[PDB]
Amino acid sequence: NHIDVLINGCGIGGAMLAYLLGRQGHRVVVVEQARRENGADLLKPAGIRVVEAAGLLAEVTRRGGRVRHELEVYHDGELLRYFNYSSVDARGYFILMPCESLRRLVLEKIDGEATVEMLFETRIEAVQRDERHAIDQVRLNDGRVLRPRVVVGADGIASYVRRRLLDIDVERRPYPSPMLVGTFALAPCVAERNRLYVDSQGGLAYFYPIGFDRARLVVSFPREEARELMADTRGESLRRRLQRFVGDESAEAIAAVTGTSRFKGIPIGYLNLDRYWADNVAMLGDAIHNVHPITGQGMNLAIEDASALADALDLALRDACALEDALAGYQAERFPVNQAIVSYGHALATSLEDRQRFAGVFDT
Ligand SMILES: Cc1cc2nc3c(=O)[nH]c(=O)nc-3n(C[C@H](O)[C@H](O)[C@H](O)COP(=O)(O)OP(=O)(O)OC[C@H]3O[C@@H](n4cnc5c(N)ncnc54)[C@H](O)[C@@H]3O)c2cc1C
Repeated sequence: NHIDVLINGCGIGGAMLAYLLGRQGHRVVVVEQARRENGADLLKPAGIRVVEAAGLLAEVTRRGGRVRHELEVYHDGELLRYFNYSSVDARGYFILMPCESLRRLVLEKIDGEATVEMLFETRIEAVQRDERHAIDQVRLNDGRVLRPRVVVGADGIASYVRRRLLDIDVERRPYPSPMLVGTFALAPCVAERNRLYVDSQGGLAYFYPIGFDRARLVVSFPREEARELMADTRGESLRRRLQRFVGDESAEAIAAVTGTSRFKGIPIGYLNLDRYWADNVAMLGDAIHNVHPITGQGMNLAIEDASALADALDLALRDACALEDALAGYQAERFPVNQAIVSYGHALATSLEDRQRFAGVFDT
């Protein structure tokens, strides 16, 4: 019952890590509380590099992923910034791909990896540590006992591994504006170009295509206004509010908002843990950092962490270096990258209303 890595959580980060480790022939058990069976949509160049390394890039666009290289940002109805991400660098492009679509693809690949065992509707019950304080035994709620060299927390914003195995508590810092996302019919303007709108009253509306034939609309307003707008389920108050700061180019996208019933809240946190690991326990993704969803980077960073952790763990598992050195390496690589986006998200979210401050944040 000796295994190389026990991964808690089979979200996008956990799945990507399991697949990358499995491809190397490491013995992996993934534990997921939910049945096999909504999240972020964005892959940035660094995330795309991981996907490309995994041999998955072709399948991504085959399954409705969209390559893009432009963004317009409006403030109070007028164009504030236009970004061409590929103007200097041909590989500057980003990809829009639903988290669930990418995860399903990765799970299909894991299905073919003989050294990976995925356990759904399963959870960690108890752990045992050795005299060196490394976890040496883990019992699952099905009665399964495993002896892993490494335990990984890929278990998201409420990480059991963080809270219970590492006994880390995280202060919460709520924001005054929620963010919500709904899915609608795809208007030609949205198929054309991603457009983000914000206003001096704290409104935000971001329209972008998703999959083959749908569009997302991500919105944010101060809490009580957002409540009012969502309460009018036939959508009239929301369309009217949008019309206040969203210009004609997106008129059809506003018209596509036929109701509010299917809007979903998005989690908003602010975190970058000072330690990404302790003993033989490492964490990735939302377990170690929470970025404001205005950045779009929740999935992307989980994928970037997974790749860096796969590299570090591969080295430790091959005995190319001590686990403690490998994990220290993982933190050194990832922490400044994750930190920069956490800071950026908070700066963006808090500067919305102030046009030049907001523009200032974009430039850096
Ligand atoms: C509706 C919605 C919209 C979102 N949109 C945005 C956005 O616009 N911009 C943005 O930046 N981010 C967004 N996100 C966040 C983004 O989806 C996450 O940051 C991303 O999924 C993080 O990946 P992860 O692998 O670290 O964690 P997760 O994808 O959360 O995966 C964690 C996995 O661990 C499992 N798990 C948890 N606890 C246990 C346990 N005790 N035992 C076993 N398994 C466990 C969970 O079931 C889950 O499968 C959104 C999230 C939601 C819910």
